[PDB]
Amino acid sequence: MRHRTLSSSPALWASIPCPRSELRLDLVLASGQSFRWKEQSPAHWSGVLADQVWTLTQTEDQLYCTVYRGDDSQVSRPTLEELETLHKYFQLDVSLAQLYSHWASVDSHFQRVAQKFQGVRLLRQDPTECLFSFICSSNNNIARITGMVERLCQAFGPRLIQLDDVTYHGFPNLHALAGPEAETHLRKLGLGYRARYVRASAKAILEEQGGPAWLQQLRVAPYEEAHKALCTLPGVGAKVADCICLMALDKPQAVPVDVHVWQIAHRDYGWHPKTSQAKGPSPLANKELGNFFRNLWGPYAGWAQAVLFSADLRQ
Ligand SMILES: NCCc1c(-c2cccnc2)[nH]c2ccc(O)cc12
Ligand code: NI
Repeated sequence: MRHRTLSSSPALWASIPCPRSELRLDLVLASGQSFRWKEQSPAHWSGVLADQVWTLTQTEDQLYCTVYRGDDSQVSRPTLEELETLHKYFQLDVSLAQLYSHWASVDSHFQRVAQKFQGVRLLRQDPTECLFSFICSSNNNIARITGMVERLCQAFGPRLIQLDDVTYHGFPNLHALAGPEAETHLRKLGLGYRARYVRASAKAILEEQGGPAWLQQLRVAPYEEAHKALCTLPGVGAKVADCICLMALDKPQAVPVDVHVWQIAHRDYGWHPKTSQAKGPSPLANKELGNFFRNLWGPYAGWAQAVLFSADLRQ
């Protein structure tokens, strides 16, 4: 079986009304939110959503998708429920154009960036996948995380399907990452020190918190409670926790503060720590800077900063 194109097999694709100002696949799918999408052919993005593989492409006004179900399921267009899953994945109920104008109303820097970089929105990811992805993110770039995640999924998760030479796996369950040889194997897969955090966090969630239902509870808890709970996990501090809050636990106000956000705040906003005394990063000054951004942009500050990240990844 081959990766589909809109030309190859137009009968297997469905469409979701979606303007380019609401979503640009190319500024979202490989801009360091999910690490599981790859443009296997030009303008066609393939990756795994929940134990199914999808290919996505778009026109100026339409999002086209096709689904591969794997197990000798006779090929067919996406069902309604599968299309709802995708609609919810891209959080398309939320108007990005209205958010853009609201941020721009208070921020002339954002206003200039947003001209060129429209359609940057936040995926709504599976908490398990997002958590271990961002554990892998420490001192790491998107390309290297992407490989670590692909090798992790091939080694520990269920095979779904092969298309061309790419074999697609589901993200593993916690119990699979918690096992006695897991760290050893994960070091063999190139994760380094991060192998220890992966295994230890899997074991902590399972044994201390009662399994992945805990992550669903964090999704309904308040931002501040979810963040703090995540920071109890091995390898998860304020930055990683804010990533997971923003991207998987429905906390749009979470602003992950790292060196890159510091540089943006200083360079582009002229920000310096007020209350804090540190000239540079510190847990307190990092907290202060996240508060600065929420004060500026509002309850969707995490989405705003995502535009600036995506913008910066493009030269
Ligand atoms: N300030 C950037 C933090 C960050 C994001 C991110 C993407 C979109 C929204 N918010 C944060 N993705 C990453 C991937 C690797 C990495 O080393 C850092 C990041
Ligand atoms: Ni200065």
